[PDB]
Amino acid sequence: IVTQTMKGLDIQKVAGTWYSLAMAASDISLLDAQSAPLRVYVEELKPTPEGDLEILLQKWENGECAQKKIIAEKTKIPAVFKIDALNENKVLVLDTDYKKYLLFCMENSQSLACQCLVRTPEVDDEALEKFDKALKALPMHIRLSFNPTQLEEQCHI
Amino acid sequence: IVTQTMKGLDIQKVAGTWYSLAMAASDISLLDAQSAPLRVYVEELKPTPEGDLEILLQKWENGECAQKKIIAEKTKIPAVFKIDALNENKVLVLDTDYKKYLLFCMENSQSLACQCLVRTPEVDDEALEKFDKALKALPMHIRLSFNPTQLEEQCHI
Ligand SMILES: CCCCCCCCCCCCOS(=O)(=O)O
Ligand SMILES: CCCCCCCCCCCCOS(=O)(=O)O
Repeated sequence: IVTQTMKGLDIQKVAGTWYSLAMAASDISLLDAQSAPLRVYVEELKPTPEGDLEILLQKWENGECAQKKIIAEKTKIPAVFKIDALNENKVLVLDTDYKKYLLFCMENSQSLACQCLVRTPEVDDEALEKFDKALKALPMHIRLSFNPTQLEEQCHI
Repeated sequence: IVTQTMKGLDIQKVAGTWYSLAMAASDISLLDAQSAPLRVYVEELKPTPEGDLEILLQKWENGECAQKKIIAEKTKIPAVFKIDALNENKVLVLDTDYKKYLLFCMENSQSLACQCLVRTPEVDDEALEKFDKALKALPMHIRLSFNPTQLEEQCHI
């Protein structure tokens, strides 16, 4: 569904701390519940030398904030990764400047969620504008955004 | 907080069937849960001859879809009503053309939710555009929108 990918992505340069400033999804149920399936809070990106992407995130599960470690494997397209789990869901990097923001989407094989990641716990209106522009023609039906207090809390409490 | 109100509103002309096509709120928790406090689905508006506004709506409460009947009392401002309940929360009519869409907000005394109401169970992109433009500088952190199937179901299941 997503036909915006970043050209010339250097995955080594997305390494490090990120904050999930905003998220949106195609179906309300994907982000609705506190333990909704795609309601995940990115902590850190850890590219491997081989160009795979290790992802640390938090997820509300079974009544508490849980730590998760995800491996997204590289594909022939630099901006597209495949998560090794049941149905191989794709991670697509739409746009980044490495030092401030990164926009990405995840999709199955039809559900879709996207996020605006930022480097610091601040509301970046410019990054949010790029996020909303990118989402403009994607079929989203839920959108969440977080304040600086929430961004410094586990699972954005 | 809301400083957009409709000039020349004729409340008699908003009477009848409406659909809650989209909703947004200042705090995620106001719309997050299925039984969230401001997650309400408008059914019908029934102005009184005296210019008060009877509101029929559905709300998820105690595990099921419940019917509610609300009276919003008129004030000296044609576009502003006061709901007779605990803390007198204000209903503000931002914009309408009567025959297609109506944009309104509800606020306490600081929480805020707004909706885009439409006359028919169809996605009205133009009405949604006006909704988003109106919300642009309001401090919203959650937004939901519904599809035509959902609009024809109780509590938008
Ligand atoms: C540039 C990449 C940005 C991060 C990609 C995030 C992928 C998250 C997938 C979580 C799936 C659900 O997570 S799970 O732990 O519950 O299974
Ligand atoms: C032009 C006016 C548009 C409709 C106004 C809707 C006001 C809804 C307030 C519900 C409060 C919560 O509802 S309650 O039944 O749980 O108490």
